[PDB]
Amino acid sequence: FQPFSKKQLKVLTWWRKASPVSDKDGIICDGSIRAGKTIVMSFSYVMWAMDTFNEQNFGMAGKTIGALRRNVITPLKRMLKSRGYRVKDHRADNYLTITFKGKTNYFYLFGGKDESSQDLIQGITLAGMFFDEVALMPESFVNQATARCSVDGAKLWFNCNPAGPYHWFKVEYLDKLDEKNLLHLHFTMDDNLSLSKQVKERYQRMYKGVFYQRYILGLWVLAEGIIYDMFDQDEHVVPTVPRPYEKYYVSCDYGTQNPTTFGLWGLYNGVWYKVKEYHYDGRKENKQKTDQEYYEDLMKFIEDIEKHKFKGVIVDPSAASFIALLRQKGIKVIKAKNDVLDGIRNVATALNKKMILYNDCCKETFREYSSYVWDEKAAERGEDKPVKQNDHQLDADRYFVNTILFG
Ligand SMILES: [Cl-]
Ligand SMILES: [Cl-]
Repeated sequence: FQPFSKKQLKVLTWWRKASPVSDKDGIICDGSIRAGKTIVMSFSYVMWAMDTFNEQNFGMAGKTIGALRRNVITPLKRMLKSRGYRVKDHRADNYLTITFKGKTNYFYLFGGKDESSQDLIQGITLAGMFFDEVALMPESFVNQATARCSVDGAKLWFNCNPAGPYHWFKVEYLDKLDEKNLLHLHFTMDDNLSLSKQVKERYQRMYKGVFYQRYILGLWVLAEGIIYDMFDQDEHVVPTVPRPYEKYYVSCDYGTQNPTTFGLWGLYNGVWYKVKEYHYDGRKENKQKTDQEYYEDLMKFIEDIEKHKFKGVIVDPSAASFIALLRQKGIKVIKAKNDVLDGIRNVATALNKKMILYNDCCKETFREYSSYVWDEKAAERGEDKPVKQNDHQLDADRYFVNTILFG
């Protein structure tokens, strides 16, 4: 059947006249991943909007519009259409026209990426606003978007996973629930009735440490100390011996004034192996290399592998000139998105499931693993980010894991 839990049904009904909490100005759902909160939240938003207004404008925001469409709008579309709603997607325009029982409203899509994101939601007048991944958004974009919700009866809807305790959304919204007159429902995987006791426990084994506390337990816990505290040389390091690899990639972090790194990654029996590393530090050497010199080193680095098994070079986005040279030379290139927090989370998960393993010649990588830490002072201000020192192999690994194994 795939039935809804008690907590999911509250998301669907809170706003109705029969509900005790219908006068609340909005809702916040936070907590764990895979909790079946995102799709009910979005469905309930459209349902509430279509039932309460006609010919109004409504907002929907993600970290980017692309992500919003992937995470919410596409599954929301399919689900809306199956229960008698109709949808038109004005692609470039970035809004939807939704129709139900002779009523029509307009749903505008936004991205809340940076301090300029606030400038794109100044004109429009709104009867509601929905934020997916609000803990990934700037406070300024959310202050504006909420200020554009001027129509009488307007409600605010927030969906997120936890960040740190000092994060603005925890401090200004979740700790001020009665002040803002919002409802709050906290989800864990127990609220998702379609997951067995086995599958829930499998998801539990994908996370340890801070990311386990946030994405499984749903706790707003501070990031502190070693980032990859699940990395373990008893489990993640293997001998440097030949294996019959079926597929290869190279991942690259670029530096002229910082080190440049290559990692050769090789697939064997379901696991991607870091076969070796290249580590050129121009500062230590007292000699900087050019794009051409690094191209030459990269050709040496991949000499002894069959060209039909090499699937390309994953490159740090800022190395645009280097990418042009590689394409000019016939080398396939994939630009890494460089989504930092999601990449770090995904590297951690790759280690926990042993999706990756390292040859013991990757000695520079291992030195970075032992030193790569969270920015302590930033975390205590609400900003989760690494201290960007001795992370040149680790950034390349992240590009590889995040581009090929996730995404
Ligand atoms: Cl969800
Ligand atoms: Cl979030």
